[PDB]
Amino acid sequence: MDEIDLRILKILQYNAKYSLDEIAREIRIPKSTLSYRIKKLEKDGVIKGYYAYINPASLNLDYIVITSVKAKYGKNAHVELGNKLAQIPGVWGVYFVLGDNDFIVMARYKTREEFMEKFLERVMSIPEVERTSTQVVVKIIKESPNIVIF
Amino acid sequence: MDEIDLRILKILQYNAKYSLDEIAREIRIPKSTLSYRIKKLEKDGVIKGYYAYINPASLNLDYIVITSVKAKYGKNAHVELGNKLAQIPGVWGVYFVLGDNDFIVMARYKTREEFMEKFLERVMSIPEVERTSTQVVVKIIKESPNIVIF
Amino acid sequence: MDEIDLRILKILQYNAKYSLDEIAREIRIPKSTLSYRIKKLEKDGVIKGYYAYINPASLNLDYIVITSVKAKYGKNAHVELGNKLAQIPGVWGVYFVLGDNDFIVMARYKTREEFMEKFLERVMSIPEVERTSTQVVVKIIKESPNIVIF
Amino acid sequence: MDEIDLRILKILQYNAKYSLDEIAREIRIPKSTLSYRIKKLEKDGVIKGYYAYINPASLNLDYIVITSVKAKYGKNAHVELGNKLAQIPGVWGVYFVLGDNDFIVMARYKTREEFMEKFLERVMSIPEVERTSTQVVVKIIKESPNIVIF
Amino acid sequence: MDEIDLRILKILQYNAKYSLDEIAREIRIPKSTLSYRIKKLEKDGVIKGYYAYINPASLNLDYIVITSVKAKYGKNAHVELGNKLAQIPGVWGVYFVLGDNDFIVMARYKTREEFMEKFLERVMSIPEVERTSTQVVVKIIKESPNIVIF
Amino acid sequence: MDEIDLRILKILQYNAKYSLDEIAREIRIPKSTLSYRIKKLEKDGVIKGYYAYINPASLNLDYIVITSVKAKYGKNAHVELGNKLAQIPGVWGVYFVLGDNDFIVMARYKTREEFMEKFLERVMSIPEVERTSTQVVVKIIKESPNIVIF
Amino acid sequence: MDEIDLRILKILQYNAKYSLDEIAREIRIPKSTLSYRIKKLEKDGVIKGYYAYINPASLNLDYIVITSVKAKYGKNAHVELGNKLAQIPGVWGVYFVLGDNDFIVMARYKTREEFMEKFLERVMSIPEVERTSTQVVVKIIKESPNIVIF
Amino acid sequence: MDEIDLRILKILQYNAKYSLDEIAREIRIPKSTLSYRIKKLEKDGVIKGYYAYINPASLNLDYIVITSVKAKYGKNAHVELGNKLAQIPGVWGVYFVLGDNDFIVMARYKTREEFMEKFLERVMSIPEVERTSTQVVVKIIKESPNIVIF
Ligand SMILES: [Mg+2]
Ligand SMILES: [Mg+2]
Ligand SMILES: [Mg+2]
Ligand SMILES: [Mg+2]
Repeated sequence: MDEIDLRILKILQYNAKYSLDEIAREIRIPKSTLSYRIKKLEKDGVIKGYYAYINPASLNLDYIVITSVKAKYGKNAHVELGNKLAQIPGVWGVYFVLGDNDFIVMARYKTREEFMEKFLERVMSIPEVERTSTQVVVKIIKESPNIVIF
Repeated sequence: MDEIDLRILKILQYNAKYSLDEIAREIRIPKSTLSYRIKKLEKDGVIKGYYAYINPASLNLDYIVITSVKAKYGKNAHVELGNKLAQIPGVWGVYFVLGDNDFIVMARYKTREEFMEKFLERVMSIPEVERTSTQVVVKIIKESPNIVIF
Repeated sequence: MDEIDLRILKILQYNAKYSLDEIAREIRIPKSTLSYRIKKLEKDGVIKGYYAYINPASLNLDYIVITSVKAKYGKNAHVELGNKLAQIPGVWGVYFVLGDNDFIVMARYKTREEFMEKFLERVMSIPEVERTSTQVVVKIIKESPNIVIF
Repeated sequence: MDEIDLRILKILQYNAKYSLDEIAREIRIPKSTLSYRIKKLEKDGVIKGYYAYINPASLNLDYIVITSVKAKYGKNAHVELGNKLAQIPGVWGVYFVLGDNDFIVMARYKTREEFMEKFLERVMSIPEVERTSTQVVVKIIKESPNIVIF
Repeated sequence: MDEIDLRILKILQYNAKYSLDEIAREIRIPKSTLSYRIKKLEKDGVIKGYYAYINPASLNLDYIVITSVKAKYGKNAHVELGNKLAQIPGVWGVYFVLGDNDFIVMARYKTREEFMEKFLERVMSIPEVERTSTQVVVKIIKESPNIVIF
Repeated sequence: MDEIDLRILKILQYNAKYSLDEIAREIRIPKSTLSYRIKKLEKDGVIKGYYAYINPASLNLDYIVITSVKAKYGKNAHVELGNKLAQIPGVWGVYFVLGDNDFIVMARYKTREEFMEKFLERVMSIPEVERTSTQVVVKIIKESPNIVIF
Repeated sequence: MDEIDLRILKILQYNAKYSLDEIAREIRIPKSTLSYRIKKLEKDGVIKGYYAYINPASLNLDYIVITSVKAKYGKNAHVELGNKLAQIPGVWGVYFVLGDNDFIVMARYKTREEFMEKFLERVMSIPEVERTSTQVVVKIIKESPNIVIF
Repeated sequence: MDEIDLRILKILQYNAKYSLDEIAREIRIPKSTLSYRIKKLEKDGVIKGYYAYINPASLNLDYIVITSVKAKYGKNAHVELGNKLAQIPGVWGVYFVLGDNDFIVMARYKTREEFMEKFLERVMSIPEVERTSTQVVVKIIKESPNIVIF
């Protein structure tokens, strides 16, 4: 990658539905070259894909939660618990962090009941789980994971 | 929205670079109709945009952090602090949650130094801030916020 | 339900021993109609009953406690523990909450000994229980659960 | 009070709409005597009133919260904060407890927004307030404060 | 007991080696009467004994500790653990408290090693023990348990 | 001090109302010598006094509390707060400890009200105080501070 | 040891590569005497050795961590866990402390991965371990354990 | 640096008082070359110095402490507090960490009093300090910061 690729990516991360023309003109380079670089970035895995950004409100996902999960210590209980958490419906993010030395899970649901049935009830039955602490998101001030180039 | 829109969205949330043909054939409907519904979903704000999914590794974003921030109580200190947190470079997510009754901030940086200079040092100077607790993400088991329809 | 029912309920939640006359006159509607609406609200479950409000002081209930209870994780240990907590004498409220992700139990007793014997000693023997934290209420600034319409 | 009064109260705490006849017959005493004792209990403040028990679901009170509030130390800041908490719409219970040495507040709302606007936003502006921690009740296993005689 | 007994006790709690004469004269009552009341207080268990107040410094008890102990929940594990804690050499106080819902243990030793060997090492082996948290007293501002009448 | 003094002290710490005869005979030494050693221990401050051991139950001291107090940092705020805590009626023990790095206060009262009025309300007004956490002692398994020689 | 030895040690703790001449002249004593005292301090174990002070940056040790570890209670689980922690590569310090009543572990690694593989993953498998909390050192303001004489 | 330098450093980190001969023979290289490489490592700052390893016991440093310090947020209060902590006598280590987002301070003293006077009392007066939590090290299982190459 070079400065050029950065400028292309900075644009694609915001709006991928621009035209080579539009982008070529903005970056000041040959359209065929731009098209080449983009194809390259994809082949190399810099660009992994293109997604439709959907507003969760539209889907009535009003019950947003962030849950911390403490794994019971023991052989591979941490690796196992991670993947189990990742496959739960509504869960879009799973991270193992240092400090609390546990898992942080980001999930979304339409309602409390949906949350209870699909997430909570299920997590409280998993073996490797010691404790969980759920924080109800009452306000999303910002959520733009797509912006990786500031 | 109807069941049809859901099927379209379920696909677009995964891969937006499919062709009307490909999607029309998969959903079993007229291409002109599909094209219409998609245009409608956009006009109505269900679909807010299309982004390029970039792998952060490729950008050397290796210092991933999740920080909780306690706001000092007082007139609008909470609303103010939120927006200040959202404008910090590298910060892609800001949430106000219940339980801890504070803010959860998701950010990414290339290094610790970058993290310190851009995020930490800056946050520790903000007035409305009482305390912060940073959790270093040592492993991302999953991060697919784009998947809103399970 | 309509605005009218709300006005009736707002009154009944405060004092149920008023007379149809008194209420009819206050709401400005036919007594037979009022009587009808009240009967309807009961049949529909809006109004579940009428209780005598007894001052706990009069019964010497001076040991008021609020206890948080952490359930040991495992198949249905949460559902089971809930109901066991609800059947303990003196316990009038049981809630499962998010944040602490546990149970909050409201109870009343005449003395510490009564509290120990009936509540504490009993709770500390239950299997599904991991930890409990009891907060001694030293002052009730307000307790009017009956007021549901503000 | 005597054993007799207890039996009367035990009944009235459950259902106050019984008839003297029904109660007299159950307690095995003269109706005029029963009527006397009840009048006495009221005059003495044992029985403070009669309420209609309304199901909160019927009023769409789905956002149930239990909030702990730490008061900033200083002359009468505790007494003041208590009463301010008690006058907030939706708040039906306020207790000062030992252990956490703070306030526990019980409130009900139709939605998160209502909760934010009426409760949270308001509490975060009060001077005497140091910190608050809100626990979202996701399940009421029991709530019968009216039962004071077990 | 009466006001008179209180005055006698208030004195004895401070200095028990006064003479009936000295006390009689101070309380303004017959020496034989005083002697009677004191004998009575003893027979009734108000006064359980007379002790020599020894300065711990003199015995080189420089390692003062206050330890909180969480008992593992289960049948009588709490009652058992209490008595086991009370019989440990150097331990002079054991209390079960509400809030932390555990045991608070007061002990004294000449050195850290003595503390480790006699107290810590021993407590960490007891079955019913879940966790312990030891606070090293670096300063005794006051310790006059003998003063029960202020 | 020598082994002999230890044996004398071990006895006096339990029961100070023994007679030189009784003690002399038990320790196997001349009564005049014993009397000398005891006088010496007093003059040297090993033995600071003799107290009457009074059972707090007899005085209706049923509200036993152990309170942790965090001092606000600043010039001598710690030294000042200590002495203020020590002069509060009912407070018999004050310790500054490491770990929590605060004060532990032992107090006794007849009732909750007495506790509130005399202790709590007063402590919550002191300037140097940041936070307090009160633990209600529901059971004294042991309290024998007088035993310094095990 | 005497004042003289202290002056010698104060110097050697800073720079051990000085010459007897240089030190003799600074301390104002015969070189043969100095040489004698140093040999003595070594034979007596005051001076245990001489080390090369290596800058960790030079070795790319950028992932510095401080981890607290709670041992599960049980026969010798504490002694065992200590030694297991001490033998982990990268771990240079292990302490058992009072307050948290656990272990504090100081370690260094080149990267997060190295940290995970060598330290974290390994610690999370040890039996006697209950919980761990890792604090990522983002800045070493000072690290001079070699200075024992201030 | 190369593999050779590593072998030299691995040795010097353990014992710096070996002779070029001894080291040359062990590493299998010319003494003049070894001498060159060592001089180079010093000039480049890999090797910053040579210290005498002194046993703290010998100096009666029996009061070992590890203190966490929370800085009050505000312009440069963190940078300032760090350096103030580093200049306190007995303090050999100061680290700013993530998780607790504070400072960890390692210090040594002969006694509790020395600890109080030199460290604690002094730290509790510093402005930028919010809270401190001291952990008394009762056992050093290992302390070999000099070993940077495992
Ligand atoms: Mg996207
Ligand atoms: Mg009622
Ligand atoms: Mg005594
Ligand atoms: Mg060294």
